[PDB]
Amino acid sequence: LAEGSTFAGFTIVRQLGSGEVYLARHPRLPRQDALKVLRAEADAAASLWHPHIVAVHDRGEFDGQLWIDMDFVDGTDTVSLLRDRYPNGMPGPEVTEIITAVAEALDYAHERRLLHRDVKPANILIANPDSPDRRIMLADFTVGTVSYAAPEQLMGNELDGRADQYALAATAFHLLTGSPPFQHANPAVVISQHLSASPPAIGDRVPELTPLDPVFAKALAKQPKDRYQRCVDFARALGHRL
Amino acid sequence: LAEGSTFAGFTIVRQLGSGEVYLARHPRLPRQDALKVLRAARFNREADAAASLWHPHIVAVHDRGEFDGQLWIDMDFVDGTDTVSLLRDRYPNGMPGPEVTEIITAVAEALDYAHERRLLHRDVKPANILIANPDSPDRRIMLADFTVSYAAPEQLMGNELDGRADQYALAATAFHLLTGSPPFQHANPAVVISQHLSASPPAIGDRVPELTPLDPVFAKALAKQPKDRYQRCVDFARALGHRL
Ligand SMILES: O=C(c1ccc(Nc2nccc(-c3cc4ccccc4s3)n2)cc1)N1CCC(N2CCCC2)CC1
Ligand SMILES: O=C(c1ccc(Nc2nccc(-c3cc4ccccc4s3)n2)cc1)N1CCC(N2CCCC2)CC1
Repeated sequence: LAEGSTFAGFTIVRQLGSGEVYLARHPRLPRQDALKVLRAEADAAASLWHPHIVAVHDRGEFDGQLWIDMDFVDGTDTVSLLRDRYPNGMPGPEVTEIITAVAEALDYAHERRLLHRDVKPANILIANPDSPDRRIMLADFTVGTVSYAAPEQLMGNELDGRADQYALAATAFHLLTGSPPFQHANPAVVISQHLSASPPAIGDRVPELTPLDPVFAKALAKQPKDRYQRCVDFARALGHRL
Repeated sequence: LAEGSTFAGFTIVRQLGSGEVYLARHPRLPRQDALKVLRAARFNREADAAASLWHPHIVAVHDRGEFDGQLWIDMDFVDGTDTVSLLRDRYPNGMPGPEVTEIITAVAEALDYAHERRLLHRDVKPANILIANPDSPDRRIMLADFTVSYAAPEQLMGNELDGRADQYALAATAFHLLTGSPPFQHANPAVVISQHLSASPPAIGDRVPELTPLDPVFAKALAKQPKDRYQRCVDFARALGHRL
């Protein structure tokens, strides 16, 4: 609900997402930033300094609305790259590149006792995808995207890094095929499959990818104890077969 | 200046370097930033190039402003060491070859990236080369701040600059990192300046015999005429690597 508008000195350029997120020209510096705005306290994002995690510049309050100024990743999210190219799935080597980059960001955040809690294709941005300056970034540190949420997180149990691993594996499944491991119009059904349904064989969707079956079986395990120890271990197990 | 003082909401913690640069607690976010402050040209200080640059080896600028007539730049604080402190306290006679190729390659990339976008650093030196978590897997080489020891002759003369000026500085920096001292060392800055302008670039082999093979590399990168240097900073970084 703002275009060509001025907000805390920022000039609104485009809507980027929804907590509504605008592409905005900075009041003092000649560059474009991502401005997240509230209508009616994630300091952790400022705590993180990683080449694959979107940086926060500043936070504030303008006319009762809380705002976060952060880096703008000038490219696409993996959702759009999936729908406009690769509707049936991304090439294996490009997925290992993206998942490794995000695995590192998450492992870094985990070592500092911070969980992302919402890893999904829409939070994986790639600046200049077809350029040498190509850069993979992780952003955004009731029925939301239950498509990638780990069962223990849905149940509201005590979390660790292996919750984000599940989400990353669910994300990777989506990127390689053209759909998440559990697809249904009814969120309640998706939630129930996360909790109770055996994780599906990726080979049953894309025959060429059968070798990865035990990899997704492991990373999408119901019990966190049965997954990989770190996200890069999962990313490496992908690489080994792609 | 005063440690524990408030400047534009930032709490000053210590001076990091010198444009004096302080480690400062951010007014609103719970983290430490590098705050660069000016005393008394304003247009020049508004080289808004640094905000234009977004590279994994270039220190990020968050914001710029004016507090009681003093211009300030809020930028990332690289929690680790500069290469100066690494030389003084760990490797007084020079750093290991492989570690220097790592650092110079990382900085060469940052500079080559900035050059392709028509932007020059203009002050490459050991104190602007930071390494966060040096001894950790999270190790990260950063070039910050986008003394005549490293300045190229054309830059000292105030002539038209190109990327090859920063190359000279990077090569002079690499010489220092490898040997313990810059290519031209003298208490009198005027003498250092004169050697930059007129003196044949020294043989790195004449300081550290093991490094004789790099002689033509530094001869080339420290050339008087920019046209006689490498085309890109990574070409210089690669020529180092080949012989280390
Ligand atoms: O591919 C992208 C895209 C490009 C760059 C960024 N960058 C960028 N940088 C930094 C941070 C963020 C974000 C952070 C954040 C947090 C919560 C929700 C969304 C977001 S987006 N994004 C984000 C997307 N788009 C096409 C589809 C999209 N949609 C929604 C409107 C019409 C269709 C609009 C934009
Ligand atoms: O090893 C360091 C060091 C650590 C972190 C940073 N970080 C950091 N981050 C972000 C930006 C910057 C800089 C910006 C900038 C701009 C101009 C000149 C130098 C710099 S350094 N630095 C810079 C140094 N120090 C050792 C002692 C040194 N003493 C002795 C001699 C003088 C004072 C200063 C501190």
